[PDB]
Amino acid sequence: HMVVADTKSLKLLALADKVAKTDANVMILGPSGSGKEVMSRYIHNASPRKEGPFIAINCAAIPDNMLEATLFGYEKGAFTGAVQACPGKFEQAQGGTILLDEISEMDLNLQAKLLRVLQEREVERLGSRKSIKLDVRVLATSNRDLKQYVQAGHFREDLYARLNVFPLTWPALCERKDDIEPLANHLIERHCKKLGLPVPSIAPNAITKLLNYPWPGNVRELDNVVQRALILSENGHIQSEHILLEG
Ligand SMILES: Nc1ncnc2c1ncn2[C@@H]1O[C@H](COP(=O)(O)OP(=O)(O)O)[C@@H](O)[C@H]1O
Repeated sequence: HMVVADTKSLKLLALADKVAKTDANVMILGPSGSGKEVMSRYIHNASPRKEGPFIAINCAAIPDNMLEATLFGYEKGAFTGAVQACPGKFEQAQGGTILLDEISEMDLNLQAKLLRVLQEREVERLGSRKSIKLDVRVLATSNRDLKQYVQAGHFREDLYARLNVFPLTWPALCERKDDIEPLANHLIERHCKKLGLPVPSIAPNAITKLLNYPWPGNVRELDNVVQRALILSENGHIQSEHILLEG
């Protein structure tokens, strides 16, 4: 469930609904921590493939260089370490939506493999010559200007141009300050609901303290400050004294 309130955020959801209805590749830009994922799910849930699978994979957090292996899947013996066969994330997302989180972290070669998938609408596991028909809607995210990243020669221009049909730039928290208060209360609410506690209120002085912080870590920091405040207030009424930022 996504909560927006700023007129700037409302304009983005207005666009999001328009692409959700289609099968177009959506590219969600913006800084780290602005929740450019909870929007992809929104796009999924607003898409005709809502009832379908929703497969997410973070290309910047897959250890032991298993990004390629987990995306396409592999047969037994495709590489040293492949003791078993394994379906790829594209196969798991059949009839639904796949999210390529932080897509700017794919090596140039993996981007070439991804391109063929997008073009031919088919995938083949590592060590398999047999192609698998794919009916999958593609979403992707990046916290870096892909255009200049293409210009830097670290990203394929053709891949960028296939993913930049309908870009959406989810802005920093300080450029959408009207999102801050509803967002804070939502985070308070999800933690009290996670521990069966009644949700407490937040003081006026606390809100102002929250509004006048630039939030360099954006919503992922807001979540921290709130968790911190809930610890300090012992799940009670949050005052301007339980809110510790970085100043
Ligand atoms: N508009 C929003 N509504 C509700 N939750 C949000 C919103 N924006 C960010 N969040 C929260 O911020 C957290 C981080 O979002 P995430 O999509 O992981 O950011 P990023 O992908 O940019 O690192 C999530 O827990 C998410 O619930």
